[PDB]
Amino acid sequence: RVGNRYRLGRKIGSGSFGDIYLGTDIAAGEEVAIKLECVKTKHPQLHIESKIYKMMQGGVGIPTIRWCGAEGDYNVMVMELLGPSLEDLFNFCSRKFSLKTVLLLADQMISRIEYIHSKNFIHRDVKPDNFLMGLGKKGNLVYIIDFGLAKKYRQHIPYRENKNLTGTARYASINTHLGIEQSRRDDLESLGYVLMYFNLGSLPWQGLKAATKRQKYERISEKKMSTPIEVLCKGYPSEFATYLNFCRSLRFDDKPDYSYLRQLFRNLFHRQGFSYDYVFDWNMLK
Ligand SMILES: Nc1nc2ccc(Cl)cc2c2nc(-c3ccco3)nn12
Repeated sequence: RVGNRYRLGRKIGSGSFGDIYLGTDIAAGEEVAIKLECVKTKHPQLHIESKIYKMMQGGVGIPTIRWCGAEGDYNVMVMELLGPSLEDLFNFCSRKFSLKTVLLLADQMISRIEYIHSKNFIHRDVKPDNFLMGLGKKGNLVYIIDFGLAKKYRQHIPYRENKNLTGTARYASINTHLGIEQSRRDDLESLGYVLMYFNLGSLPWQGLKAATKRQKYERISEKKMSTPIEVLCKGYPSEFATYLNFCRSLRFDDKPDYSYLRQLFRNLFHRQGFSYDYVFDWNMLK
């Protein structure tokens, strides 16, 4: 049905482009994820994205690419199957994660972004939907997915005001709202909003009354730029505000101090007396 040995299953959703299906590797007896893209699409991207995954073969928490080709009306990318997204798991946990789960996630999510940056790419759409847990023996590993909006950042790319937002407004950095070209800092500031999102259940710039699309964006930018970090993070450990302030202070072409940021949450993890056993909130559902 696909690539001689793959059976296409049911659609499970969409990425930044193309649609994702469940499938079966018939020869290996393993479930897989299959991404489809119309061959006649005006802006073909799937083969571009597969090159990025291929170049990240072997990275921790990077999905493995099993096959990439064309079939009928589609370009096809077959991937090892991953588990639920962090948004799915957040909902399954009643939109509340324990501090321990947030810190376990933060440690891995910072490392995933650092790895992407070490390969000269910026992700540009850091959000809960793009982090998936592994399945089975890899169920303790947070994976990052979807490089459809990713961009090579290096010789660093020049300072620019590449207007218009490509990623999601909810987690976009303030500099993105100002129309500045995204760089490494912006992936990390976005992660900072995702972590407070997990702590709060929502962000203060969600659900703002707006009539049209452009107005909706204005309201989000204005609320985000008028909400002090200390107000956003009030009631939660100071490390989250320290993290966001550090990212907001980074210069366009600065290499972030990833280790410092991981050690921030690590020291908190230790002061709480938590055990680093990968027992996340959802693992405790009976
Ligand atoms: N289970 C699953 N494994 C994957 C493995 C590799 C890659 Cl690269 C993507 C996915 C993937 N994407 C989605 C999805 C659901 C709704 C929208 O996208 N699920 N999914």
